[PDB]
Amino acid sequence: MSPILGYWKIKGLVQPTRLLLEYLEEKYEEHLYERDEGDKWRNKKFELGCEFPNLPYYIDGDVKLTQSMAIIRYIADKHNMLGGCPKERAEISMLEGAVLDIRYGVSRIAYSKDFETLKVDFLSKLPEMLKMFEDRLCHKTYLNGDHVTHPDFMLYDALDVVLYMDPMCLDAFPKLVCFKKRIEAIPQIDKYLKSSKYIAWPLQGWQATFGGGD
Amino acid sequence: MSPILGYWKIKGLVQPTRLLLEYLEEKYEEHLYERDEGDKWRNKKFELGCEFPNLPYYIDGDVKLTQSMAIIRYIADKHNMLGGCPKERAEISMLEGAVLDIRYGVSRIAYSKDFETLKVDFLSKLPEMLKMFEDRLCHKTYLNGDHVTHPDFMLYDALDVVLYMDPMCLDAFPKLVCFKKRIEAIPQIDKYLKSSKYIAWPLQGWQATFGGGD
Ligand SMILES: N[C@@H](CCC(=O)N[C@@H](CS)C(=O)NCC(=O)O)C(=O)O
Ligand SMILES: N[C@@H](CCC(=O)N[C@@H](CS)C(=O)NCC(=O)O)C(=O)O
Repeated sequence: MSPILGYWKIKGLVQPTRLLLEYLEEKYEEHLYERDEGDKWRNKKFELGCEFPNLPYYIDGDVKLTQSMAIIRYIADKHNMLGGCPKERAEISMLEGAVLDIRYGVSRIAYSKDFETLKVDFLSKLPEMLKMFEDRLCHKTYLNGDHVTHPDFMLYDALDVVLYMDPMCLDAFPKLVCFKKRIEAIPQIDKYLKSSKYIAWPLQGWQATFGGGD
Repeated sequence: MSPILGYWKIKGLVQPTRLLLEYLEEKYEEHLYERDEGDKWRNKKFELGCEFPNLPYYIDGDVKLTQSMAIIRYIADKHNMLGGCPKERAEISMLEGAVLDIRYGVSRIAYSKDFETLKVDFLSKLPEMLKMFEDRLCHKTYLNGDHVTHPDFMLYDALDVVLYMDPMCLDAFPKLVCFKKRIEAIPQIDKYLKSSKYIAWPLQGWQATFGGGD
């Protein structure tokens, strides 16, 4: 009938996936759990019949998946995006992980009581990671060349998130600033960001010291 | 000539990969950085010509990879282990991530000043995660059935590590205890664990409050 994507009504681990979906113009319904609906989730966690109960979850009627990275890869795999040979598939997983180093580096410290200080540490390292992507892009339109791949959306999500921790972390990385704008210009993405379905905030769980609240 | 696998002379993010290598009986040399050799690494970090300088790194002469998960997947991809169709490839990435929830859950708290207290929290949740694997195994010899897949080694590494945090976390999970023993009985793995190449300790960086030291 139509695949279902379940997660908290926040950006978190699933935002890049939503972006990929719209880009592919894939049909999908959403199970959005509000901050006061942990009971509704705890009442459904073991009912869906998922192998490893967790959020997010993607039910395809053909499958019952639960790891965010397995879900994003599965979707792209359906559209033959992921590789073509070991070497290319590896290149794409390398991009994946390097963005995760940034995205996860934020999730780690966010939520913590010492966030305000840990922030200093993470931000002092951010430039070295950003640089790797800035160079990559110096001779490629997208992360993997002329064509889009799911890591492009992962990187976009990461960029969106760090700009909130520090509005200036991109000054010094013009290629990254263009890339952020180029992704937003994709007809499908432009349409999505201006739509009712776009979850602009929060970045993390509503409880996080960073990216939380409303 | 022969692929090179570079990393700190510890288990860390690369142990499951070493296990996979031996299992496949793949030829490979190692660049092992000792705790007093950060200079040697900082002097090589930008020389290898890797796209995203980091540890671990896998140089195939055919490729220059750096994300631990991209490296383990690449190796198995060379041996046609990873899938056969989207659905199977997804199932295998789901297993990946679920083990990482355990392995990374340890790395997160290890290294911290509050480790001793965070330990209580992580251990109180460990059972729920362990249970998912115990059930999976109730009707399958390995994680993906009758045949081995790289997540099997990831899970073995995870098991090895938690048994140090709490020697009793496996009491109550007999299938998991057998699985741990079954992996150790693979001719290739048995041979490796008894060899000079096996890095038994440390689990994390020598600095970690947990898994560190000598
Ligand atoms: N490694 C998993 C982690 C998932 C996860 O931690 N999800 C959180 C939200 S970001 C959820 O609250 N877990 C629900 C649960 O464990 O019941 C993934 O990549 O999906
Ligand atoms: N997400 C990366 C992280 C790698 C990483 O953090 N490696 C640590 C050791 S566990 C190393 O010290 N990094 C070396 C560096 O950043 O120069 C991966 O999966 O490989």
